[PDB]
Amino acid sequence: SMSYTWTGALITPCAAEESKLPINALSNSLLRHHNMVYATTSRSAGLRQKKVTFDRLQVLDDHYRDVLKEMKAKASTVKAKLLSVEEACKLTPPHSAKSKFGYGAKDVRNLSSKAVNHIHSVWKDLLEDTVTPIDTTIMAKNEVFCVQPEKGGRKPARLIVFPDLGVRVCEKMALYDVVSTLPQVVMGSSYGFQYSPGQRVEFLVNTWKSKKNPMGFSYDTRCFDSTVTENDIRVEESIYQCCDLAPEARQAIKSLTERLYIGGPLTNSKGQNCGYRRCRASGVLTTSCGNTLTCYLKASAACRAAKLQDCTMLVNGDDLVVICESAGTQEDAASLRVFTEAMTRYSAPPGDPPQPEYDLELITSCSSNVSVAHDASGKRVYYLTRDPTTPLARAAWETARHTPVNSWLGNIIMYAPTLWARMILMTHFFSILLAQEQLEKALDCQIYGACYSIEPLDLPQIIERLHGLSAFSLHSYSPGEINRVASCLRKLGVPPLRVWRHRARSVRARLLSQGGRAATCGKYLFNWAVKTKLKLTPIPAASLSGWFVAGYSGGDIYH
Ligand SMILES: O=C(COc1ccc(Cl)cc1)Nc1ccccc1C(=O)O
Repeated sequence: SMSYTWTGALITPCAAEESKLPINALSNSLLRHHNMVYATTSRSAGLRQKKVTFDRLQVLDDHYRDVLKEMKAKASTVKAKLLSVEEACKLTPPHSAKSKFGYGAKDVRNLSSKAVNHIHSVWKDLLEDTVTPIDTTIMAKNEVFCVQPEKGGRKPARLIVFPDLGVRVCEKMALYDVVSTLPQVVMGSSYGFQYSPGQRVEFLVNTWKSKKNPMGFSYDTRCFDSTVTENDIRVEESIYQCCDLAPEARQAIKSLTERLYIGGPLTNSKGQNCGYRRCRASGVLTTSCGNTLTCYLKASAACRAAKLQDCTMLVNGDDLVVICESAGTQEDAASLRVFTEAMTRYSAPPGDPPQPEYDLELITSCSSNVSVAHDASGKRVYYLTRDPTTPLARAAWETARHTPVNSWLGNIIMYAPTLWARMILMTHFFSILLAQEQLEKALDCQIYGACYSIEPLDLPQIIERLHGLSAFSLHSYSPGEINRVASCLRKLGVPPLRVWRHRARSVRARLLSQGGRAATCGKYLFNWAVKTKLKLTPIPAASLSGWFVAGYSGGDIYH
């Protein structure tokens, strides 16, 4: 069936949209070519709708069914519990979209009389009605990027599709536990969200060394969400049902599936009807989990339809990477062809055709790759890096304009070992926070879809905990990585690494002169900037688990 049926009504903004870098005094200190940093808006939604709309075809295999059965067998190992309205209410982000029925996220968090009651009726309703499609709103996301390599190329807005607040709270009550528990049990170590960046690099590096003759590849499917068939959503519903669940939970989950997850009517911000969705919704609590289970089911099947080798996959929603035993150059290449044919047959066709790689550092999944550096003791150390462009792009925007979720902080957390995060992002923002006396101010950032409130002065403890003390000592970065950064610094008009050294010696000096927590930030985060480096002892006050358990992208999770 068609992933989308449109009425011709337009996907419309709810708030004025800014599309250009709101240039600043401070902003210009970070980036110069402010005319290569845009933000997506409603304007380009028509384009997105065209790319994301298409007919789907699926042809299941015995390979597919065998894997489904194993998954199910494994799923029937889990016992999930239903959340109390209190529990589900607390997990709601403070800024969450207000309900069309009078109350808001603030009321939900306070357990307001009217809030809980609407929630209680949406629940009762779900239990009584298992057929009326539930209404959802469709919006065009406002994310910023840097202009496509070639001067021109812009990204057309991504589309978010979500139900009413009251429903969202109901999703938490019935599936939150399933969604942060079942995925790992079913896919074991293949479940990507159970790892912190360091753990991911360790799993990829060892899996690569474990192979006698290693081959690896990342698979990029086109509009995964659109490729998700109604049947895919029901199959995934059956996997949740394999858990030991409460009678009401099975009922709430069965209904959410038939009324919301399988598909439903789309409504723009002006209450106008936009069309109908017969695929995954980017804005529900199961988007991430559904996508990971489904992507994993197809990829695994697709592996059997090829490899006579020892596959190890890492799956993060629609992101996939497999490392197996090479069977030779021309033979491996054949295998990926079959793999792609298999995946396409399951309604998961490729954007770019997958390419056999024989160098782990050349593989990129989750827009990241493994790279090598050295720690204080000279030892070789692997860490996860990224192409700094979007992070730098979004840092500039976040300097010039006030954002609800700020990526610079999350990038620092996810990429504390990189030379760009360490030298530019850290140096830039601690400088700003210093100037404006905002060091104690908790800020909101996101990890694996979930929103968190982090105090920038904890970065040290946080980083040692996730990356280890060595995140403060890496120094012999790859000629490759170094060029990548410098080259991007060129393109964006970001001052050279050499300037960041000086700036950071300054920032490190200010932090120190305030002792306590800022000095700790100065002592550990900028030890790289000083000439005569001083040794760093395991941070005492640094001894987070709920941080890398599961994925909640599009979900409505707060912590
Ligand atoms: O750029 C990426 C690409 O995604 C990953 C990076 C590292 C790991 Cl271990 C997994 C996904 N991630 C982020 C960057 C800043 C903040 C949050 C995130 C996130 O994935 O939650």
